[PDB]
Amino acid sequence: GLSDGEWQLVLNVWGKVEADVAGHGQEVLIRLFKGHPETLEKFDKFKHLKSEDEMKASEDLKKHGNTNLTALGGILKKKGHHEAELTPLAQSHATKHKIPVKYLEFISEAIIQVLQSKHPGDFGADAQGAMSKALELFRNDMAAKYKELGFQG
Ligand code: HEM
Repeated sequence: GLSDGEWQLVLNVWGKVEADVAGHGQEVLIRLFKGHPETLEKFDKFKHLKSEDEMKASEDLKKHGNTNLTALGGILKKKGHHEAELTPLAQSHATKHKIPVKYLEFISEAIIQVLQSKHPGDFGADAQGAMSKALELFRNDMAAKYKELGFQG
C-alpha cells in the first residue's frame, strides 16, 4: 500500500544505497548483529566474529551484506508488484535459513538506522515515513508467504 509519491521517495533514497551497496550492506549487518546479538547465530560462517572490529574486517560479512541489499533493492524497485522477487527470498529464509519474522523487523530497523546515519540530509521526515512503509510492506508480504508455506508469520 504506498502511494506513487511514497515509492518515489523510497527509490530516491535507495539511489544513495545504489551508489555504494556493499558499504551500506556491511553497515546494516554490523548494526543488526551489534544491536541484536542473537541474529549472528543464524550465520554459521560468522561465529568467530567476536567484536565490531572483526566484523568490519570480514570480507565474507561485507559480501553477504552486498548480496542482501542488492536483493532488497530488486524488491523495492518493483514497488509492491514484487511477488516474483519476494517469493524465493521468503522460501529460502523460512526453510533453509530459519529466520523468524521478528528478525526481519530488527534488520528493517538497522536499514533505517544506517540510512539516517549516512544520509541525514536526504532522509528527512517524508523519506523516512515512506521507507518505513516500504519495509513494513516487505515484512508483511514475507510474513504472509511464510504462512502459505506452513510456517509462522
Ligand atoms: C532485508 C532482509 C533480507 C534480505 C533482502 C536478505 C537477502 C538474502 C539473500 C539475497 C541471500 C542469498 C540467497 C538466499 O539464500 O536467499 C541471503 C542469505 C542468507 N540470509 Fe538473508 N536476507 C535478509 C534478512 C536476513 C536476516 C534478518 C537473517 C538472519 C538474521 C538472514 C540470514 C541469512 C542467511 C543465514 C543466509 C545464508 C548465508 C550463508 O549461506 O552463509 N537474512 N539473504
